[PDB]
Amino acid sequence: MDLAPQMLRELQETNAALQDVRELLRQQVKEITFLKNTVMECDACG
Amino acid sequence: MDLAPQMLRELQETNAALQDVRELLRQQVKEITFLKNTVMECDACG
Amino acid sequence: MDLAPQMLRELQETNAALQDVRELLRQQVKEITFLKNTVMECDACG
Amino acid sequence: MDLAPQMLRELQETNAALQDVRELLRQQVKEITFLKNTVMECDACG
Amino acid sequence: MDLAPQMLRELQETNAALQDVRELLRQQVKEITFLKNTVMECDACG
Ligand SMILES: CC1=C(/C=C/C(C)=C/C=C/C(C)=C/CO)C(C)(C)CCC1
Repeated sequence: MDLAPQMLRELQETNAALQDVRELLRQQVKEITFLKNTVMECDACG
Repeated sequence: MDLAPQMLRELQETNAALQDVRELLRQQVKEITFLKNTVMECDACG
Repeated sequence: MDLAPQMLRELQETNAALQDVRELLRQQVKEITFLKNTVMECDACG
Repeated sequence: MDLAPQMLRELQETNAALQDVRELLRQQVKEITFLKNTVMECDACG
Repeated sequence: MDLAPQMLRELQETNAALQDVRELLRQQVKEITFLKNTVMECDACG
């Protein structure tokens, strides 16, 4: 019945949030790759 | 007549959980960004 | 009527999954915050 | 009304994908904790 | 009924984003696995 319009707003907010997890992950991937790079060039390690 | 309310509830339950997942990531990012800086300043490497 | 009970089962499983993912992240953040503190006190970096 | 069969598909796919993300997080923490244990007994930091 | 279709757009969208999150993670894990193997191969630790 009248519950359908909100089901939409919930599926609307489940995408707004996921969109944010989508970019914060792609950021963390870059930061990690970078973290990896600094270690590859670590004289202390050899 | 239908299971619409039980459905509406699960949806909003997916959101509240996504709320926590979104926050844990934001925090985890400040941590990996901090970590990354320490090894760039680490005397032992370069 | 046919798939409605099935659209509820899946939703409930979406949260069960997201429930473990939610508690899985909590542990990852802490391990990562421990690794940071550890690296910080590292007597070779500073 | 018709649209339930197609909506069910998208949900089963949602749980198949999430099904993978769950295990990925279980392995990511697995090695994060090994990375921890590694820097702790690391004779450079002590 | 009236909005049934609009709910299908959102679901399909969460699927797409899930694939993105998914493939981002299999990469982040691929990287963290390297960082682990590398710190283990660090001569500074011994
Ligand atoms: C994609 C998505 C799901 C959420 C997945 C998340 C929130 C994955 C988070 C993974 C984390 C970020 C990994 C951190 O290393 C939900 C269940 C809402 C259903 C449909 C959309």
